Amino acid sequence: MERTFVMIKPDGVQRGLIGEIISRFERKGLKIVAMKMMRISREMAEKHYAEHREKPFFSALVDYITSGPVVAMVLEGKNAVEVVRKMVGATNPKEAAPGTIRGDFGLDVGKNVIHASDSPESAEREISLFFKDEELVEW
Amino acid sequence: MERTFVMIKPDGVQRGLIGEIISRFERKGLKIVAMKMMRISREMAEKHYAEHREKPFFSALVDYITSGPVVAMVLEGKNAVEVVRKMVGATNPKEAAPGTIRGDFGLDVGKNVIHASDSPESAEREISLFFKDEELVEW
Amino acid sequence: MERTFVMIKPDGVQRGLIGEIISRFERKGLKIVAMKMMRISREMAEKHYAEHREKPFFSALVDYITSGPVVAMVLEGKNAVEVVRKMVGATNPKEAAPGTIRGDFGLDVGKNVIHASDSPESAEREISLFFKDEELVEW
Amino acid sequence: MERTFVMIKPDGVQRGLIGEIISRFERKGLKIVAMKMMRISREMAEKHYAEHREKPFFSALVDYITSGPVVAMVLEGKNAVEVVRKMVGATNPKEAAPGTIRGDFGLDVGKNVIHASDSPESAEREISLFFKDEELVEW
Amino acid sequence: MERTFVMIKPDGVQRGLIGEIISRFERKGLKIVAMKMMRISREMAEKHYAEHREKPFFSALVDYITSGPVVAMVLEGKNAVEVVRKMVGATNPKEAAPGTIRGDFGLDVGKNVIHASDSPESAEREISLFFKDEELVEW
Amino acid sequence: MERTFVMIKPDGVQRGLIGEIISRFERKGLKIVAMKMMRISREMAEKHYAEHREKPFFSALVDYITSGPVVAMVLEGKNAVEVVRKMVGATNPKEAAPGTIRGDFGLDVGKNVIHASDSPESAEREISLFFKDEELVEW
Repeated sequence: MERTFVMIKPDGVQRGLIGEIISRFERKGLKIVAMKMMRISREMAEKHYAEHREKPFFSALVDYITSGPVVAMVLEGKNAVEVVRKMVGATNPKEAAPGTIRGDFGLDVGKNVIHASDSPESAEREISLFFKDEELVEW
Repeated sequence: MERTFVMIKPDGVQRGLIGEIISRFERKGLKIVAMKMMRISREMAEKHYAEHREKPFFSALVDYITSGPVVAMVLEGKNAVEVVRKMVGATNPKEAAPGTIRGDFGLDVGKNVIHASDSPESAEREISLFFKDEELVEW
Repeated sequence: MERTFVMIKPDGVQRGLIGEIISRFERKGLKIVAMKMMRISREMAEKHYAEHREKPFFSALVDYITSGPVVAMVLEGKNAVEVVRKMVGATNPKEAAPGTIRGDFGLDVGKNVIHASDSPESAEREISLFFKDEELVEW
Repeated sequence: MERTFVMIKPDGVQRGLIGEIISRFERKGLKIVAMKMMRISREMAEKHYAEHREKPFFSALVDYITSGPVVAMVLEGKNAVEVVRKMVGATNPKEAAPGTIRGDFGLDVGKNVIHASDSPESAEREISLFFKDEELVEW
Repeated sequence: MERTFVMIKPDGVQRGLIGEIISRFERKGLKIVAMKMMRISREMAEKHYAEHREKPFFSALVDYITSGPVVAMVLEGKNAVEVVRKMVGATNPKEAAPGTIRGDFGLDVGKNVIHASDSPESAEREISLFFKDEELVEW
Repeated sequence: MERTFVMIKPDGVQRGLIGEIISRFERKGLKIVAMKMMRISREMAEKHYAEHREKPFFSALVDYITSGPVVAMVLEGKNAVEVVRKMVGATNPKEAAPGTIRGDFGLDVGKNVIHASDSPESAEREISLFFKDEELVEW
């Protein structure tokens, strides 16, 4: 079944939003089939955000993303990738609608609480980057 | 700070209670320093419960906890072991006070949603069982 | 399973507490097997409280419960009668523990939001009073 | 005053969402003037969904709608029909905005948690189908 | 940093929504730097709604706004004025999206729960009208 | 009715708990008759705690309460002083029952989120200290 990748970023964790975010996914009827708290290495950060590497905000981005623990997770359901990205809302929380996670919880565009894969191909890449294969459980 | 061990049991996971349980801890000021979803081997359940081997329905206790994915976690905070034990409440959810996780959520002693270490020495044993040291995160 | 009887009183209805009360039961794993909104006739209130006829302010007790629409329901689950009685709490909401429905919501003994059967024999009597057998649903 | 019909469908009930949905209506300032849990007969199901009878999903639709208890209710307020349909969100939960009931709680298009009348004329028909006249209370 | 003015109107207060509304702001990451419950004089009401004074609903508007206590507050954050007005939703709660405050809590256009400055210039004027300068705290 | 005094402490404010605390009071049927955010002078803290002057770490108690903005309020309702004291719970949040504000939220005795008057004579003293009579509102 369709799967997507989510990460609750260091601001989300630091501000005590792990449970609220997870509850929104659960209530939506999505299955968590992998999850863990981790500390992302600078290498893994640069690899993950490779696309932004020539941007003037790149090191600030990697300092933020590596500045404390995150929660990484894999979520399974009908239309998972698309549905979780509507749930999460526009990248810039100032433009994200109320009812979305970024709309209800974010203010800055950089520290925007959470990440969700933007496409099925990004989900495969993102899952493989953050999880060993055995960290995936089935239920 | 003190650390303690918590496990959200297969029933807690299956009933969609992971976020609600976690928000209770976050709202309490507790810090998640390690967390993952996993599937506990019969072998590992048997070790966790080794003191129950010669008691009634030992193999049922192990069935309950190996029957689906659990969320294992480590929580840090002032008085954690005792605070967490009070928040989870009595083993039997009918006797657990309202306001506890087992009072508010649990069905019966077997389907009681969650476990938490009962002593600091239990916590040390239970954390070593479930987590390599590298899966712990300082924040 | 055990069944018990609950009534959300006119104050509970008027103050917009029906969902919150019901979510507490659902989160507890309780099954609603019958439910309706109704307006209790003085005659029927008098029967429900017949054991209070010779006590002080009998007619005030009946006023409280006939003064608006109530939600009547039947809940099924392990230990229901006792679990439900503990979740509703002490008759007097000032003495009801925080975490109970009456502790968290009730104003005074008359305006105490909710009733629940106090014994399995009370439950049987109170269910027969309020519901024909056809309004019960097996799920 | 304006009235509309709502039904929480068997998935909504089975998943323990009755209280959350009712609370959203209460908080919105709408009055519940009738409500009950019922089991919908196959006859009543076919009558209600008559419009879809030549569609290849028709019997699946009626099997689902009759597969467990629902909650039927009548809701009263300024613009009730239109307001409750915005609250409920697009039929296909994948297209329903976050903050709506279907957006926060549904995934499938068939099992989409809840139903609300789509027009004032549909409300009259739907109310008359599901409720006897005496099941309507005023407050 | 950017600041905006909010008032929870007498309907919001009377209906017990102060905490829910404040929590939405807190969760959003906005700072409350002034707040208080007050009773707005008819003079202050007319001054504040001066723009509507030749409208046939003007005295009804001032009777409502002065009919019980309000909560006035000042909120600070990145894009505060714009962000709080998206949060609050369209003036007419019937057109306000679910997830907004007016969308989740209002029905009438006059009694629409809450007010937020519509522009930075309106915020300065509104702050100065309702707060003495010393009622502003910094943190 | 009885009135009592509550203060949300700097930690409660800083941790974003003002709404959650207030909703607990509103859901209980308590009426806020005065409220403001303020910064307490050392002088005024010293008066509030004057009975603690000759006890250990007096100056630490005053540090905790002058270290940021607090929300001061007055609450009115049947049994308010006692009901509010039970809802806040034991001074020490580790001993406070789950379901109380200090049980559910407090870190330790110093960082215990909130204060409430312990007697009607304390309430009268504490209300006069914190509020001129004009800041009280009849509703």
